[PDB]
Amino acid sequence: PGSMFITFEGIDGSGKTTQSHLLAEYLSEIYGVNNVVLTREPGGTLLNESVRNLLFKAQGLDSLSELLFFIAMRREHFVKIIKPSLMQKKIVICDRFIDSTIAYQGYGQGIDCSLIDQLNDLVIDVYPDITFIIDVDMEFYYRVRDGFYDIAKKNPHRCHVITDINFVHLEVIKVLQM
Amino acid sequence: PGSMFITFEGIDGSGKTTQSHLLAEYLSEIYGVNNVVLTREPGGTLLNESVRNLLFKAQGLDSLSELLFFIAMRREHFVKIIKPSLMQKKIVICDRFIDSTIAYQGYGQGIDCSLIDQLNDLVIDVYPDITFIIDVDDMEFYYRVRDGFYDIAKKNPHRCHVITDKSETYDIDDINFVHLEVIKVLQ
Amino acid sequence: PGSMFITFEGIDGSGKTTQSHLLAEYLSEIYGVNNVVLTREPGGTLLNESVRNLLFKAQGLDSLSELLFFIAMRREHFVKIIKPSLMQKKIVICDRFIDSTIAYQGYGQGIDCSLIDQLNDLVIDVYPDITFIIDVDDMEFYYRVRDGFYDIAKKNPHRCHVITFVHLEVIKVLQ
Amino acid sequence: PGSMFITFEGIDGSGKTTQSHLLAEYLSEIYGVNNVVLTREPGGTLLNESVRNLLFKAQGLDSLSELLFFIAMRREHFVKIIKPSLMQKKIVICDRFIDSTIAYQGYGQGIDCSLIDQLNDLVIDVYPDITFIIDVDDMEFYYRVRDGFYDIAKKNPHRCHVITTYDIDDINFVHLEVIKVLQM
Repeated sequence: PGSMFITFEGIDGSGKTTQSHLLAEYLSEIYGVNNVVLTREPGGTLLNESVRNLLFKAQGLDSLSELLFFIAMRREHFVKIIKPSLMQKKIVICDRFIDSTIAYQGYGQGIDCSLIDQLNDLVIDVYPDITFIIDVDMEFYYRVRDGFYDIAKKNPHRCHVITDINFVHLEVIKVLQM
Repeated sequence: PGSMFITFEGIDGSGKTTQSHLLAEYLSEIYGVNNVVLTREPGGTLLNESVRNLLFKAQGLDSLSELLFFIAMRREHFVKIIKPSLMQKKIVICDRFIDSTIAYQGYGQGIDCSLIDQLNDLVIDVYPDITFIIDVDDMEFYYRVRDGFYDIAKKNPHRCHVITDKSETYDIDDINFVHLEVIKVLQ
Repeated sequence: PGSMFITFEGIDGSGKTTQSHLLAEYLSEIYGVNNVVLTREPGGTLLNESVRNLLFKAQGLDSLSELLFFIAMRREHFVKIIKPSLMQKKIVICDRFIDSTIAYQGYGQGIDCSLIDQLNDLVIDVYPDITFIIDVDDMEFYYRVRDGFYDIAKKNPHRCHVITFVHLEVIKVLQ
Repeated sequence: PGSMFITFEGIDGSGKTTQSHLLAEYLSEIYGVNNVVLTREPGGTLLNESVRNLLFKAQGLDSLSELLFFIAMRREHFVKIIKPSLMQKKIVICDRFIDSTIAYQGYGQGIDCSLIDQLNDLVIDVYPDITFIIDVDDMEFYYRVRDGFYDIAKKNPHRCHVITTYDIDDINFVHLEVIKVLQM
């Protein structure tokens, strides 16, 4: 149908995942299940999902290690799923992407955002057409949220912040179709 | 006893692993088993070993992805195992490290060596004191890798020592010969 | 969605593992894969899995030592996996937990059950909301453990429910 | 020859390991190698040394998990090595034991020393006859551990001996002091 690359972002528990599924079902009804690819990071391939399970069972990663695993995984997910889907003119919807890395590894853990930008640019050559930031150690979580707000202000050509399951879905479609 | 970070490098089938084990035994006898830490990459921690087994079954992994997995594992390994052992003034021997990555990911796979240097410096803050590159006396890929090890040796003469695997004057089995050369560099 | 801590228990071969997966699938379809943590003991973390493998090849390990290894693993598992998942309002499904230790190490091996209780209360601060014991048909040893699971249920009726298709009962009881 | 349970204690780098080997050699010369059992914690059996290697490669244990691993390993070590040796009237020398756990897990990490005492008494039913604490020269953690060893020495004045000019090595000085204390 023509490539489109949509991402959902925000804090865990914000309803990102639910919204990404609701969009997938909506777009699938219009363009056909085969033309819509619903995926997620960290994950999206068998390898990545398997690495994700290991990381979950390890905990206690150095923060830069964690960043680097997420960048490796993104590279693999981009090359195998995202970019070939786009080359084939499908719609890709990804639950968590480059903005989560900035928010969590950058603002949260304190890793330099210019490094994270460089790493993201090293591994992908297509950025999302549109990103929906769903807005719903407390000091950590305040930083992460500030990161998402800053991302939205830095990238208003791409990011749209939707505030506070059906209402949110309706605004997602509204914004998507302008 | 005194911190000392020693790495073994070279193409696969070169005897790096054997030489690393032999030196570990040699130095353990002198300094005590507690003061010699033998490790390897990719690996070194339970997570890294598990990730290594996954990667070993991965079909057609993008070379840039593979580099980044190795750099992530290196970070883990450095922070958990290598740096704290050297802080405790121990000898660390690592079978494969930063030079394998330049030779394989850079020369082999064509990834920018300057990027790989940057990624390595990003993840470690202590370089090996001594690196033994064990030299064996698609094939184009193999030969690029070999070239990579030689250029690293030429670019790092302080740190690296190329040890050839053939006794030129005495009749000595190759494994013992190389080991004796390794011990010789340490004097 | 809301924290819920569910354990499956029973003798080896009871089908508790199969049931734990099936409940995970059923709940994952309702609340999302990300809000359902499927885990197990002994295990749950890479360290615990490696230690478990060692314990499996250990010949004639002192039973109190073995108890303490399983208690150290449970603590690690609880701190790293179970508690943080529950704090994030997720559902945790654990295949084997505190009751397995009571049945195998207390009733089976003869270690004082009140010691086992004390060690369990030392390492965890959240008990399961519901425990499903799946029931099936040296045997003296095996019968004491089986009986152990009945007796635990009897002492903890507010928490344990014994099941004698099995999956449909689990879902009906959970509702 | 006679049951004797000796331990060596102190912070890492203090020379505990070296002093335990030297004492093992000295006593093996007098009583015979078969009558002196040199061992260590955490470790001392194949299972324990394998667990130790896994702990090294996992890092970032909860402090209570770590304690409990060390206690499980102590139980196994006591049952298989220490108690049978003492029952045979041999001399047992252990590099690190109950006092390390108090200093590190208790004073260092903050776990209640009473809990540690109860866990120790759960797994062993004899204390060392003599314990040599070798006193050597995040830093907060370090200072707490060192303080713990001093407190242990004060609370156990019978069992514990803190060892701190002659024309010899520090290693040999400490070794001779250990021998001298032993002849009392």
